[PDB]
Amino acid sequence: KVFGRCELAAAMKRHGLDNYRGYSLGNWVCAAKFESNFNTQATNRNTDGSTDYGILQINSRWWCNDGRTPGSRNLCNIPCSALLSSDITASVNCAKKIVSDGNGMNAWVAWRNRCKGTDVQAWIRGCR
Ligand SMILES: C[C@@H](O)CN1CCN(CC(=O)O)CCN(CC(=O)O)CCN(CC(=O)O)CC1
Ligand SMILES: C[C@@H](O)CN1CCN(CC(=O)O)CCN(CC(=O)O)CCN(CC(=O)O)CC1
Ligand SMILES: [Gd]
Repeated sequence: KVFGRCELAAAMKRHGLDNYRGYSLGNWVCAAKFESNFNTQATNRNTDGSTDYGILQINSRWWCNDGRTPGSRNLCNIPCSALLSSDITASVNCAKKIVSDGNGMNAWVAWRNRCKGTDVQAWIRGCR
């Protein structure tokens, strides 16, 4: 599924991302835009053999099982394919674990480089 900006903002709000560990909703919408282009089906392979999955590009190295990242962890206890779902529940629940791990949203390279220190409110401006 390719989300609209306000559609995704509303879904992320409903699942409790707005102000989660102090990150306003616009941070999450900005991260999703540059990580996946709001596309739940986005996959990107990393040089180490791990893959990033879904709207927030969650890494199979630590967070999910794709059966092809040897000696990887599955800390969200999900098949990586569940992160490609039109329903962002799994992605959101797993993202809550990552952002909680001490590094906050710096885990998302696109957030660090393209969202951090910007007017992130702009990403939810106009949405009901
Ligand atoms: C509502 C319109 O803005 C939709 N838009 C109309 C054309 N726009 C005009 C403009 O953006 O001022 C120029 C192209 N636009 C640049 C950009 O948005 O960054 C990219 C495509 N957009 C992406 C988006 O807007 O979500 C969809 C089409
Ligand atoms: C052409 C316009 O799109 C100009 N735009 C500024 C005004 N936009 C308007 C809008 O997106 O409706 C609001 C904020 N915008 C939300 C979004 O893009 O999803 C994020 C910043 N954008 C990133 C981009 O557009 O790729 C920078 C350029
Ligand atoms: Gd924009």
